[PDB]
Amino acid sequence: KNIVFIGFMGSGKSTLARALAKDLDLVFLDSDFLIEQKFNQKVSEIFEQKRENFFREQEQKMADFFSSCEKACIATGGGFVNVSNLEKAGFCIYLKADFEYLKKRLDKDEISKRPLFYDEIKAKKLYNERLSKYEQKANFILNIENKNIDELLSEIKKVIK
Amino acid sequence: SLAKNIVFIGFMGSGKSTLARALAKDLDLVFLDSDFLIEQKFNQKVSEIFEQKRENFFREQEQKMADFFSSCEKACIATGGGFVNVSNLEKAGFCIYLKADFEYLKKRLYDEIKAKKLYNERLSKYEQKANFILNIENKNIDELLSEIKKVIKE
Repeated sequence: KNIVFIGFMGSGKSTLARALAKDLDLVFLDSDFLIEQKFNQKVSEIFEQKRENFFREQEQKMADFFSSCEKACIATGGGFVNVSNLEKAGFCIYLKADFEYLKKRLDKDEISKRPLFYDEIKAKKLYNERLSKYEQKANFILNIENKNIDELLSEIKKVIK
Repeated sequence: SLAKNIVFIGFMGSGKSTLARALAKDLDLVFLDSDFLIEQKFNQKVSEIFEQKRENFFREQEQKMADFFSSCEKACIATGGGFVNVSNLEKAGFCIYLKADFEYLKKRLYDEIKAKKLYNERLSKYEQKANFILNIENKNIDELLSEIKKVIKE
């Protein structure tokens, strides 16, 4: 029984999962951080060297891991939604916002994943391809626009009861 | 019963994080580090958590980590020096004690008098909770990995 946060870059998944973990006194896991720790390399470096498929295989390894662990609050990378058995990882919360809202911000934990000023054209295309997956795999969809962390935690806590 | 994980225990400086990480990469397993997980949850370094919240709070957090490790599988886990103080450590997995003399560890990484006293007090715990005692002195990473893989039959 874990709480899993999914969504695109800029959606504040790590920040929110960490706050909920501290608030509920649960373990905070971040798939990207666990991959970085395992290889002693930043996500950007892993992608730059081993390429796409290798990273996705490692995300699937984390998804398998999340499918059997318990009592965790888990943050996942933008492309994690593509793993094969995401529903087994726990109650999935999709942190949702429009592309224009997400593109103007970044979370501190995302600095190591890609360039600060990523290609917007390519990112929008990727965003549009992933919406259906985020929507379909979510157990709860939470629009995050113009909401502070306290507001988000309150909504989630309410949904959890 | 034991969770199907490998858990490295021992004093600070015994190379638990390094060896757990190398074994995880070698066997393509998940690498967990109790100190790093506690640091991530609080967005603070272990030293800061100890300074502000004090020892008991930190040990409580190590206990939550031990409980979590007992629930998961196929992980290679590094633990802090004081993690042996948790209850039900055996449930976290197959425990490997990275053993070395205090005088050997001190040449790797404050108050040596107090440190040796703490080292002496923990030895019996490391030894009693170990499923496998691995003497790390004078061994490089490849040698330690080979020795562990023979033990777990990889």
